[PDB]
Amino acid sequence: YSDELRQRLAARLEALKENG
Repeated sequence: YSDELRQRLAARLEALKENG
């Protein structure tokens, strides 16, 4: 079971704030 996918979902959001 890979609970890494969801970490990728949130990670992009964080970079959106820094780069927005």
